[PDB]
Amino acid sequence: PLIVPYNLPLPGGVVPRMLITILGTVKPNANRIALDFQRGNDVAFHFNPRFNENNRRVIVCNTKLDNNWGREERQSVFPFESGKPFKIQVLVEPDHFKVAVNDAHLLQYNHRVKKLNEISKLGISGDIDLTSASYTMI
Ligand SMILES: CC(=O)N[C@H]1[C@H](Oc2ccc([N+](=O)[O-])cc2)O[C@H](CO)[C@@H](O[C@@H]2O[C@H](CO)[C@H](O)[C@H](OS(=O)(=O)O)[C@H]2O)[C@@H]1O
Repeated sequence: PLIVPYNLPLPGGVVPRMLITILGTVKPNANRIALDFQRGNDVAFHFNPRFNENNRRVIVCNTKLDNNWGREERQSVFPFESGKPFKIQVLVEPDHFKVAVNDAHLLQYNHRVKKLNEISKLGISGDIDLTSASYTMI
């Protein structure tokens, strides 16, 4: 098991055909989960399941440049459940990150940060027990 918040270095940045797999279990009464793909202080891709935003569950995705959040992309399909194990797979494609949860496609996020090889860390945080976090080339 891994300590949260957890930093996964991505040596040499991300590249198309890179697949990141995260296994964990959502804590009971969870509030939030966050994946943060970072380019230095910037957040290239923030993937943020929210379990109670005005009594709705929503996934918020965004980019942070020079400390400023951009336009949010919101997904109301919500595959996470308090107390239950999950698998997140993030596949880097030429034009987007492609996210599947529990083997089902969830969303795509078009690349706003264009220097993919400078996106050199993934931060994993929030109300989870983290079982594994790894990458492979497919
Ligand atoms: C419905 C909605 O849009 N809510 C956003 C709200 O928007 C409005 C705020 C005020 C007014 N007003 O006053 O009328 C109108 C809109 O602004 C918040 C601050 O930007 C957003 O929260 C941030 O969202 C980020 C991702 O985008 C990160 O997740 C971040 O968390 S962090 O720890 O990583 O750094 C988190 O704070 C909210 O999602």
